[PDB]
Amino acid sequence: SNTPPVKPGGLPLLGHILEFGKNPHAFLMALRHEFGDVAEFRMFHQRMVLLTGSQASEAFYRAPDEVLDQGPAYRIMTPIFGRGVVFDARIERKNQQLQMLMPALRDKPMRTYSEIIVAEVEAMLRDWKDAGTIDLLELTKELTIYTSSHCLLGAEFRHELNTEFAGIYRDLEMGIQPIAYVFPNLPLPVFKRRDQARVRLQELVTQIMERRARSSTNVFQMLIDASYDDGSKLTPHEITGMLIATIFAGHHTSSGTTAWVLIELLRRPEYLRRVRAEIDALFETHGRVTFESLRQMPQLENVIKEVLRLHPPLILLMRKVMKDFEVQGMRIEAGKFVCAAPSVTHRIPELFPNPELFDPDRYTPERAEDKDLYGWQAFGGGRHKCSGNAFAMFQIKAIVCVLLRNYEFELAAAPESYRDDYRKMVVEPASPCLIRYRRR
Ligand code: HEM
Ligand SMILES: CCCCCCCCCCCCCCCC[N+](C)(C)C
Repeated sequence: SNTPPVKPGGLPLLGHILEFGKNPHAFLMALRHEFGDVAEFRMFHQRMVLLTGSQASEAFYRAPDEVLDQGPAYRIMTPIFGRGVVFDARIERKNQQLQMLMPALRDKPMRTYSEIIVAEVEAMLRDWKDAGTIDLLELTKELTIYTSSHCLLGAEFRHELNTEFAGIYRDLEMGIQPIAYVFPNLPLPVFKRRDQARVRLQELVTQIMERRARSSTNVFQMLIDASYDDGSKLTPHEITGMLIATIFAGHHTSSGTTAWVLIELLRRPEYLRRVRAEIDALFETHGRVTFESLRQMPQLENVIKEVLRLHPPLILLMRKVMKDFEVQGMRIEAGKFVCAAPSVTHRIPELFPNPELFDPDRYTPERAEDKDLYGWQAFGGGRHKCSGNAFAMFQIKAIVCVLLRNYEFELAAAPESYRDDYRKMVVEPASPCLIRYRRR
């Protein structure tokens, strides 16, 4: 039929990758502005169709796995995750493993997660000096990696094996290099150290499984106790892969959004006063942080929601088109890729009036702009929506509570200097991001 519009200029081998790399958010904004809800560009030799707006986002998220494949986008992560683990397995096994992941990340385990998250933040606060200058993102990355490793992997990783796991994690993360998009299977020393790190982490998982069989609430144990539709149990390879995938999934996303919550609150003393009022009221009615965060935090909840609207950490959601797909009268042929851009759809004026303004009261029950499910798309949507939704929200909300209760903060640079680095694989606050603290 009528194919989607194609961005007119490009390089032969690279397509639009240079313009994309300069500012990805700007590139996607510009494609929408010039071509519309369904617009095609090229990265290297591959053709991507950006789907923006509620309609096209519904098309994207609502499409079945037999139509839109999640596999190829994760090809770089396969040496870390493992051969037959999530996204490199066939659709059935992939989805069964992901469903195994789902329960451990919501509902009942959250209350046990809460105590340790609060305890970790308190512990870090105790050994700081009374006042100083820190990097906010550095702090949030350390806090979120510690708390999520403890909650999801187990106490063994935060305590006895902490040093070796820190090493293995930095080696694995250093193994996630973009060059692999261009030249896959290129031999690199960082890749050698990544592979060795994965071997060692699988050894550690095997050991801990054996010891736990001799003798806790965590994703590690939920995967030990989980089974397929067949009575077959998960191998140590599969368990180590799925665990490291969850750890990687939540680290930079949650850290960046916590950082942005703090930055925006310090930028806007109105909302900082509202949120601190909520914190001080909850600390009186419900002594201590506790699970009081989970529930009666509406103001901080909406602050986090608007933070995710204006700074969504995942800016491009890519899937290959397996069967001819049609959006808005336009045919997307198999072999093309489709993409969802939360940063672009969140800034559509029809969906969000005055899009560049930061007002968390967009999400009040009276206005309900997060109602579409295919407009506000920070956690994705559909079958493959975020399974770490509640855990991430709670981690952010709890970390902000303990920090804001125990310390008072001042922005160490210009309020307008704090910006997004869209050139990062998971978008985070900009490199300097410095703050000052003094204890209350
Ligand atoms: C505010 C922080 C977070 C954001 C913005 C976020 C966002 C997203 C998005 C947009 C997707 C869909 C990707 C796609 O469509 O293919 C996704 C998937 C996923 N997220 Fe998150 N996430 C966050 C935190 C977390 C955390 C903390 C965890 C684990 C503790 C987690 C676990 C997952 C998993 C397992 C999936 C896979 C869904 C599937 O493919 O079936 N996420 N996330
Ligand atoms: C269930 C699995 C969901 C997806 C998990 C993996 C998400 C992507 C992890 C990206 C890691 C970002 C940090 C690596 C950045 C690369 N550099 C180290 C070279 C900067």
